[PDB]
Amino acid sequence: GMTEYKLVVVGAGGVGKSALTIQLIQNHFVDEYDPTIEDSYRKQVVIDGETCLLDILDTAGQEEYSAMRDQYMRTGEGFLCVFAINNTKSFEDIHHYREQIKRVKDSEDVPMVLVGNKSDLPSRTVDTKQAQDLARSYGIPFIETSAKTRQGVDDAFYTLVREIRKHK
Ligand SMILES: C[C@H]1CNCCN1c1nccc(-c2noc3c2CCC[C@@]32CCCc3sc(N)c(C#N)c32)n1
Ligand SMILES: Nc1nc2c(ncn2[C@@H]2O[C@H](COP(=O)(O)OP(=O)(O)O)[C@@H](O)[C@H]2O)c(=O)[nH]1
Ligand SMILES: [Mg+2]
Repeated sequence: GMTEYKLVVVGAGGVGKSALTIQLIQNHFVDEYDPTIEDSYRKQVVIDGETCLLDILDTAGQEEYSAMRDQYMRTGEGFLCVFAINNTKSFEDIHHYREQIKRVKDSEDVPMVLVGNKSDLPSRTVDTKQAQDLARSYGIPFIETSAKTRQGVDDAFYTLVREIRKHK
């Protein structure tokens, strides 16, 4: 049967979670997507010769630490932790998302990728070295993406699938 992988995209508002997801789903850049919409989207893809079904939850909205939201996030098999390379605050929020994932999955070993998005923009405030070093601190891959140009988009999502496969 076709394996389904449940991927969750997290990160500060405005980093490009929706734009990255919609680039994977539609193969089109969106400059506008209601910031409040949290939804899931599926796509069949071939990864390492295997056709698999990705189910991508594009998160949104305010923090909610209910038992119900925790149980829902625990359905995620792997997480993309996204910041924007021109927004320091988004990078400094990554530890919060990482800690919430560790908490809800009750594991220090959750499939995860650190994603530095908006790599097409000239306004960089987060050095690549600092981001690489954070991914090294976590023991996870780091991928530089642009939802606008498609830079890194398959690399980010496919790497996460490969991390889930290895965790199994
Ligand atoms: C960086 C902080 C603190 N400073 C203010 C902004 N902020 C902020 N804003 C908005 C949202 C989130 C946030 N935090 O965790 C989460 C989010 C949204 C995605 C879901 C997730 C991560 C995956 C595991 C769990 S489990 C659970 N119940 C969650 C929730 N909700 C989460 N943090
Ligand atoms: N240039 C550029 N803009 C981007 C990129 N990704 C997202 N954006 C823009 O950043 C803003 C927020 O993107 P959005 O996907 O709504 O972020 P979300 O709140 O994380 O879902 C929008 O205007 C997007 O067009 C990217 O890689 N490059
Ligand atoms: Mg969004």
